Amino acid sequence: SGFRKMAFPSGKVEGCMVQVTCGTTTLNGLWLDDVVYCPRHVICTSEDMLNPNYEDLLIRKSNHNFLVQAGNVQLRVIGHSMQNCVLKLKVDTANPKTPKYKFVRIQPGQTFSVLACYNGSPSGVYQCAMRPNFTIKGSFLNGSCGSVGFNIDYDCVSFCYMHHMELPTGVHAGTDLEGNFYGPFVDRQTAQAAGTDTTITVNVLAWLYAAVINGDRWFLNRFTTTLNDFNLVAMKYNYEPLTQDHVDILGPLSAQTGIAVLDMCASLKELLQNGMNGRTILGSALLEDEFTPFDVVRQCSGVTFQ
Amino acid sequence: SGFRKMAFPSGKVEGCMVQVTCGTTTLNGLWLDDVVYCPRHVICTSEDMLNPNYEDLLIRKSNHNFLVQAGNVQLRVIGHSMQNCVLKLKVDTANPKTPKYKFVRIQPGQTFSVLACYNGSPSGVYQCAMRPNFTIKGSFLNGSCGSVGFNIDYDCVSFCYMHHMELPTGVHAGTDLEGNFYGPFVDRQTAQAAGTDTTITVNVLAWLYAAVINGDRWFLNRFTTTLNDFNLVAMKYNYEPLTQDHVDILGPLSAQTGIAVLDMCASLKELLQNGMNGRTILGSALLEDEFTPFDVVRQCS
Ligand SMILES: Cn1nc(-c2ccc(Cl)cc2)cc1N
Ligand SMILES: [Cl-]
Ligand code: NA
Repeated sequence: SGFRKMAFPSGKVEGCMVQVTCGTTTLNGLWLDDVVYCPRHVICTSEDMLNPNYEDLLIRKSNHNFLVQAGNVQLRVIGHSMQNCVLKLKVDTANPKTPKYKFVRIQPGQTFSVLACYNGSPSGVYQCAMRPNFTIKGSFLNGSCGSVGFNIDYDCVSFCYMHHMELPTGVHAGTDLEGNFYGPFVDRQTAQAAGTDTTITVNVLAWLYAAVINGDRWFLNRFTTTLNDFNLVAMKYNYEPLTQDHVDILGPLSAQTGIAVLDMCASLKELLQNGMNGRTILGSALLEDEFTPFDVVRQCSGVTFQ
Repeated sequence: SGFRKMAFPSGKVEGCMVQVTCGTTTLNGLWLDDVVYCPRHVICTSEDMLNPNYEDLLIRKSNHNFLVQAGNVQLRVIGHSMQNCVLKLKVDTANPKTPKYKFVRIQPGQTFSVLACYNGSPSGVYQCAMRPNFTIKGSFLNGSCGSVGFNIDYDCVSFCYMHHMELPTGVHAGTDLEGNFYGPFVDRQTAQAAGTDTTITVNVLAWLYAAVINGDRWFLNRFTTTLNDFNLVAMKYNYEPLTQDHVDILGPLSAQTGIAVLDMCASLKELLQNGMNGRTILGSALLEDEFTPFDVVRQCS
């Protein structure tokens, strides 16, 4: 029994984290086979960052300007190039700890584990959702750029996030590992803001199923509803639309608990319209939306990784 | 910026997890140097749930009754001994991945990470606190026994918890790595029930200091309190007493924020009285008690 916000075991990614220095700037890199990946903004001074020309800044650098430390060992940079907003540093040695891995770009609503790192050294691991507004509500201090986000699918690490910056509201923005930003953001010091965010409806539902599975059942009711009626309610409360695919994805949870997705939707309708009336669900007084359907099944079935 | 329930990176513990089988029972073991640690109830049969005599069950076992699998590899058991409620299986290979480590018994309110595992393989990592009633609010399925809790301090892993059982209320009980149970619990299936649980007041206060550090001040007020008046109020909300030790421990965070500890206590008293009135604090609509003073300083710097 029990239900916790849970990250993937982070060992396979810890073995890939290195320190990357360029001039006065230190941040983290991801060392896989013989390439170290990191944010291309590592090459900027504070004035460069105001309006960088990255290709120009880069051609003036050469390999020896990139100091890469793996633990206490130096790696030799033998090539450098950019792909979108990530720098790729070719090094003279493949990472003997390279896991089975893929670069995957995730969808808003999907969750992943962040391995927060400082000076190449892993400091903490936590679970994030990619918000509908393409930010993440991370926890990062200066030095954390280049920390990565990932999922594990059997024994394959799917890397999905590299940290690049913090926005003025204190939420975080970054790229996939091919350096495409999530969201309408750019790597430069200019005025940027998170858009208004919404709540991830299918995840809230998954979490209600998790609550039922763990014995927390007070919010269930005799009613059911339709997608169209419920989606009207979601719109009014700044919830994402629920699609048939979401209903399909929640299928197993509906068969297992005896609460149909639209039966649950009627519980959620009532919760949005009336609140919790002093009660909690799985220990929370607000509706949690950072567990996917897959997260809830995984944790309530005990799947493992090697 | 940001504030998250964050766990320690788990890789140093992952390379210590093994599967231990005795009879028809499989659970997890922790392999450090040439010893595998696991709950002694792995030797119980369905008859031995209620009043097992562990010394009598163990003397009947030989080394080869214990199967220990590390990844794909069988380890050879060359010795066994019991210490309190843990079994220590001596094996013929020292773990090459053994980290720097120590065994530390923690006090209620302390936090630690748990590497949940099944069949010797890690499932997930999350953050827990030792509740005042010596249980933990974990996430454990059948087959999770022998999963461990830990902190990591400058590459040294301090193992503080081994998972033994789930109580009827859904909360969890276990031992330190010397095999002594936290709280009044025993490894028998006889009805036992956790003390009424209470909120970890010193941690809530730390977390309110984290909220101020991250830019949030709406819940402060112009008042202060004596320590005794605070405790008189807070125990009516099932809050643990705040001690002068706790007041001292909050000294650094008070200094950093400029809010005296007893002034923060006054803000907490009002919050218990008023609720949050539809506001949130660090993204929560409840007061959070699973961050220690030390956690807050490490996460906020
Ligand atoms: C001088 N400077 N530069 C930044 C910045 C902005 C966006 C990105 Cl992606 C990376 C860094 C913040 C400050 N203070
Ligand atoms: Cl302690
Ligand atoms: Na219903």
